[PDB]
Amino acid sequence: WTPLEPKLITRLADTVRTKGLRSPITMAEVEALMSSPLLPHDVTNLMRVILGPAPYALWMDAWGVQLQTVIAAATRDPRHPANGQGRGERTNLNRLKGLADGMVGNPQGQAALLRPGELVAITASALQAFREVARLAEPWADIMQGPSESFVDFANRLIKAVEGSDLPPSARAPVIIDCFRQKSQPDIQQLIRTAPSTLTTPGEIIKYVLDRQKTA
Amino acid sequence: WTPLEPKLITRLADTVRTKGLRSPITMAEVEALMSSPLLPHDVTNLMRVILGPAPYALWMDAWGVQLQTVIAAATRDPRHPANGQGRGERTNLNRLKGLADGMVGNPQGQAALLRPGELVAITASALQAFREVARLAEPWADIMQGPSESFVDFANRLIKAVEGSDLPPSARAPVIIDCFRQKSQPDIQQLIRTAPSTLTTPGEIIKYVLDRQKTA
Amino acid sequence: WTPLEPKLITRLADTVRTKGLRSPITMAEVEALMSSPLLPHDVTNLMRVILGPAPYALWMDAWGVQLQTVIAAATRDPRHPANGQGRGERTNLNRLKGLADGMVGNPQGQAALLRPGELVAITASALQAFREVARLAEPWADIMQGPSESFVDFANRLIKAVEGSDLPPSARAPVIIDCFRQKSQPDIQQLIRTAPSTLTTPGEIIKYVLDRQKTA
Amino acid sequence: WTPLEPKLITRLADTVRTKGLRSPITMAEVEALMSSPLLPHDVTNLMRVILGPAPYALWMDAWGVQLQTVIAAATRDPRHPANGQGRGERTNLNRLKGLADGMVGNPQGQAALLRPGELVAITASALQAFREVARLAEPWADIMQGPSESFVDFANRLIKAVEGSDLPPSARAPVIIDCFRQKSQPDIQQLIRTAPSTLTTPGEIIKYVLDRQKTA
Amino acid sequence: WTPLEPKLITRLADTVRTKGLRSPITMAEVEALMSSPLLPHDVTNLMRVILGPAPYALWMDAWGVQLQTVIAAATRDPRHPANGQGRGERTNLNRLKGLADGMVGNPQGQAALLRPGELVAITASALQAFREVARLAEPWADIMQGPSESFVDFANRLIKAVEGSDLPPSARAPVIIDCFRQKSQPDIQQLIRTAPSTLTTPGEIIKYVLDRQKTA
Amino acid sequence: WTPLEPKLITRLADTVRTKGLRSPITMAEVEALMSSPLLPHDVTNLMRVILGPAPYALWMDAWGVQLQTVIAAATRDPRHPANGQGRGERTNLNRLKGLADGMVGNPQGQAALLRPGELVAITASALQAFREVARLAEPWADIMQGPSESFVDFANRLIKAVEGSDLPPSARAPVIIDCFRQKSQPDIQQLIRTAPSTLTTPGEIIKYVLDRQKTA
Repeated sequence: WTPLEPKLITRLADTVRTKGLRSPITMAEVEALMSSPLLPHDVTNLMRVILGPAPYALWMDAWGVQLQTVIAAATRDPRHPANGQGRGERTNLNRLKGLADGMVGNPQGQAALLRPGELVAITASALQAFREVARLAEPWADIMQGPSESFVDFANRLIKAVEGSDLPPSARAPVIIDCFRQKSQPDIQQLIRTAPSTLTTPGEIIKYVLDRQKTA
Repeated sequence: WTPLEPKLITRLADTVRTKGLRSPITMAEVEALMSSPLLPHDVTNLMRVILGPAPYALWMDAWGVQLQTVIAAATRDPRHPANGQGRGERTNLNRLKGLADGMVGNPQGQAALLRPGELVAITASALQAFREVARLAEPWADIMQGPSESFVDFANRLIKAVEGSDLPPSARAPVIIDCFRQKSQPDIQQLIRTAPSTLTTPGEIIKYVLDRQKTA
Repeated sequence: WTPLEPKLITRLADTVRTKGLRSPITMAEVEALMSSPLLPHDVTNLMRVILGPAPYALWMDAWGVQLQTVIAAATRDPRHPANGQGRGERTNLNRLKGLADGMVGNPQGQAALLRPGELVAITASALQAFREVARLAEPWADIMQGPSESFVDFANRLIKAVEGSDLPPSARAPVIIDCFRQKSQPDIQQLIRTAPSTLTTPGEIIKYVLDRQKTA
Repeated sequence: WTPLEPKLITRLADTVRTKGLRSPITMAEVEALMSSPLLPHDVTNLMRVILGPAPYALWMDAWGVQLQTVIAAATRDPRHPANGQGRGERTNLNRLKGLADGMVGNPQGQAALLRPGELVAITASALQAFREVARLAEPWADIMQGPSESFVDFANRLIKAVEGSDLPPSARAPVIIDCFRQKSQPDIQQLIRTAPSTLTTPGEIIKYVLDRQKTA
Repeated sequence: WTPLEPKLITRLADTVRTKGLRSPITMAEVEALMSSPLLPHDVTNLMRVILGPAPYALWMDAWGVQLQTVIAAATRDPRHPANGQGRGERTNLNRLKGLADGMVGNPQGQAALLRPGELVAITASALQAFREVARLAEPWADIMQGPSESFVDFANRLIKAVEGSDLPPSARAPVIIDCFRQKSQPDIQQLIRTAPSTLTTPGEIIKYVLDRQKTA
Repeated sequence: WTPLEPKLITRLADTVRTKGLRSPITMAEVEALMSSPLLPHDVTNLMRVILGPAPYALWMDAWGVQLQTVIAAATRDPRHPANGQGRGERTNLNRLKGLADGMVGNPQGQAALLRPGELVAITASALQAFREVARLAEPWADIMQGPSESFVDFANRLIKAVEGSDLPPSARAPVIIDCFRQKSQPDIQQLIRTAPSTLTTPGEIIKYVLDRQKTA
């Protein structure tokens, strides 16, 4: 086990302190420090340092809930990269939260007994929990493209607000498309309307609009 | 033996000077500089440099107590990674504190005679002693939510004061909940009281209150 | 599998944030972080972090198209470094995009089953897709030297717009020369026209004009 | 072949951006990054990144001219550290500019076939070309000492304009002296005129004037 | 001979400038730069750079005195690691201070003729002289706890003044305890007096007082 | 040959720009970057970068004069560490200033042919020339110890002004002593007057005064 640099952690903590929890730069920095699969000890101490007390409580709750969903999916499929083939490799929440035997407080033993699939599942769970808490602490149908705003900024803002919302995963693309069509002030509205081809994906709409946009 | 960089030690000392002993960034930095197993000379000089005189005295006391607990566990189990199989490898406190023969003041001889299990035990003992002294050096039942204070600030302050107190670990969540219910001025009190669902976690209470709070 | 440093990724993300997608320094930095053959997981997370949402959608599209061209060339030649000799080693797009069995979400298994030729093909495809999206996200024949603008600023702007355009590499110097001659308001036009020597390079024209320019 | 750090290149590019091309700190930094013998690929990409488009064109021109002078000296002496003893080792400009066979676009093959004498000659040529372009990209006989200006500022400005001009090196000191005597408003003119000793160096004149100047 | 880095020397000089001569961090840094056996030239230039003029004079005096004590011990024992077996290897102070023939001003010749025992003796002498001058340049029995001062500040000040004084190392703890008992205004005096347990360490006294102190 | 870091040179240039040429911190920094023996190329470029045009002219003059004094001492003693035993190793000023054959503009050849004694003599000459120019560009008998000034600051200022003046080297110590006795306001005057021992050195006077000074 190798610990994360306290210099990077201090810089990330100050980033969270000045920019907040929800800024795209903060989420990018968290994704950066969430690159290598971390042990429960690492993520727990990281969130202890960068988050205040109340956001840390919220994050512990959300992390537990997401890990429980993961364990339900794991008991629903014996081919989980955290599981094994026999029943003796089934992964309990004590092993995920670092509470199992030989792991409590010891990061070396933790790194010894944990699986790489376990590590990546814990890491993805912690990232999703961070996203939930950030969305909770401090509206996609109210987003309009400003008269002076460019289209890539509007698309970034809209996709951010739609993906970081309460919609099901299978309802984000149609909503993003229909919001591109009805928002995005009438010049781009007519540009999308008069599309000789049928655009059936937000990426394709973005590419088309970026090609044929009125340079100004 | 290779000494730690005085640049890292100076940066850590300034971190302790500005952030304090108990900040999570400071504990992360200490864990960072506590990564490789250190010899008693290294940890002793490190604490001499980063800590003031009175915290250094407290830390010497706490380190001695923790090492004594370790030696009691060692005489309670002949399979300690610091011990050996025969009685001639039993580890005395003079060998742990660096006071044994051939070690006093000489880090090279120290590194020669010491075991890796000895080093990791000394290191873990020093880390626990640092935690104790940090918790000791610098009231939750007196915390009220001010008339103008927001709820996340009140929750942060309350969770901080409850977790940094003398309560057992298994009594913090019920106390935090019952303090959310009885403190947190009567508007939020009635908001929590009339909860159609049963809230059984501080994170869930915080989420509910943040959702249904009176925007003002 | 070893992950890329989040410090390098954070520095690259800030580079993309300040300099943009198309600057030569940004492309050099991407080439730097594109040195070792990356697994689909690595490149996917890298583009997720450094690119915004809409450029990331565009990049996913372009990467898919380039990988499809690669797979067409692969079915057009059984000697692809990603292919094998028999038909059982033919590489499907599920194996290139990391969607095949034993690879979805698991970078360790990914690194296990993938070929080095597969890795380098994926990497080159991702680099070409990044170039396409950068050229798409953000006109030389409309550039005139303003009445008050100096000549070095005009030359900088013109060379920038000509080299960052859709012209072939072998057509940039003649175009830059003929734009120096026809733009660059009639004082400098006559200064270049009455050149006793024949100027056959943009650098030589710039040097001549800087020597004989009307100091004002 | 090992590439130069993009961090050093970014720092050097920002140095060139803020200080300019001609500052002594910039030339020192270039000499620093010009320490190990670089391959044509390295120097070419370095100048592509640190220099703008028009200075890069000028630098390509100057580098070609200096390399041609080097090749003329090489055909004038068969004992060039780039040449060999037989005629089969004669070095063509395609091999110096990296255009020869097995080198175009490939830095590894470049490093394979190139000689150390070739590398140092290319490097010195590139440094001289950079100096020429820096002197070219950015009048002594019009410099007067202002009524309110101090003498050290006037001397600095005059020596700067005289040394950064088209005079031969052996004509700068007499010109600086005779400009000290005829410029430098009549109080200092009479102070230099009535010098009991003969001052035959700009430094001696500066020292004398600083000693006997009218404190005001 | 290899010189010490001017970067390390500049950092050490600024450390001495901000922290002073007597801080434990400064002595640690000096011990760091005093790791390899230095030639008289190195130590002399080092003290010339890091110390001011008057401390440098004091240090020259103290270094001479300590070297004279070393030479007296050397003439009192022919088995000095600087001496040899015959009388022709006896080490004169001109050879220690670098004043002997073939050494004055030349570090290369110095490194040639000097012995490793000579180097380590010179180095230890210089370190002891630095300690003396630091103790000399910039009262524990006069320290009282002010009426408004907290107890941790008083303990810090007292431990600082007692450890940075002329007492033997084995007499600091009893003095600190007996000064806690007789200073530290009568409320804390009575608090320590009525201790049901016997406190036999400054850290234990500090912990007890911090526990049972009158919150105000 | 290894060049000096442009980062250190930039920091030193900014130090000279803000603090000036004569500040003790600037002279300490110059001594730091003057630690290893530099080649004429290094010192020449260093002074070109850190000094303005007029101070650079003055410094070239002073460096030439000091090197000429060195060469006179060298022809006055055939045992110069730059000289050799035979007449064929006599060192000409073209070899010291880097103007000799095989050295003009080439630092590698310079480092090849130069002697270490040559390097240290050039370095000491350049340092003395820098001191002269710094004293010249922007009075010891006017120095008084202020009513509130400490004694070590007064001693530093006085020794600085006396050693950086036009006095012979054999007249500095008596002047420093007699200035300690007559300046240094009457409390310290009487403290030095009533010295039971005879103080015959500035260091001894400083030590005595620091011992018996009135703590306040």
